[PDB]
Amino acid sequence: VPTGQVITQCTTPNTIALTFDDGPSEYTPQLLDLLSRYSARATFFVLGDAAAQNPGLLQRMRDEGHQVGAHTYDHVSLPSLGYDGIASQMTRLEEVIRPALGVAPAYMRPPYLETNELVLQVMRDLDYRVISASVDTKDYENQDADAIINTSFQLFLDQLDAGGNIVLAHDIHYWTVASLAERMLQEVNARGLIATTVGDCLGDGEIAWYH
Ligand SMILES: [Cl-]
Ligand SMILES: [Co+2]
Ligand code: NA
Ligand code: NA
Repeated sequence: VPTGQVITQCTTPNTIALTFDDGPSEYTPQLLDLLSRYSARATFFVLGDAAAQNPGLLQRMRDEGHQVGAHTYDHVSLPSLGYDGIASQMTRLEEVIRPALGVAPAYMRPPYLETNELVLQVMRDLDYRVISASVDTKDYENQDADAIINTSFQLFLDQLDAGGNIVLAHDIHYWTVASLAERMLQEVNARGLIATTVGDCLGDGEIAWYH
């Protein structure tokens, strides 16, 4: 799996990577229970303060077969920073994850999906795989019981049908965990799909998901 190169598509047949940004949050526990119910493994791209404050959730993620990835400490668009600012965004997050897991993610997702050549260079240098998305649910814009189905689920089905398989949602949001995640899992199960972690969907052994 190359480092410092935008990845948007799984490479394993019949897999889909449900991925959740900006946590962990107060809704993460209900989301993990829901995932285990469907034997589904997901990927959580986590933030600095949320990770510092929630080392138990990180551990529940790993213990339960999920992948913890990096989402920067402060959620700042990385093309806005110079070499040292990008680097510090990643290393400050590593230093708050390592005490919880004993290791740090070697996969990350750029905030707002924004990259440029400089951020990919830093990610190559820090040994990160850079995960974007091919199914964007826009769940953060659709936080209402009708919107989250009308648009976010609809977007999910339309992009899934078009062959998209790295699904972006945010487990910080109530309606994502209360309504969208259940609808996406029912769809996974109905179709014949394997919901697994981003690393596994890319043919990477679990050992390579951390460094
Ligand atoms: Cl629908
Ligand atoms: Co984010
Ligand atoms: Na790709
Ligand atoms: Na635990």
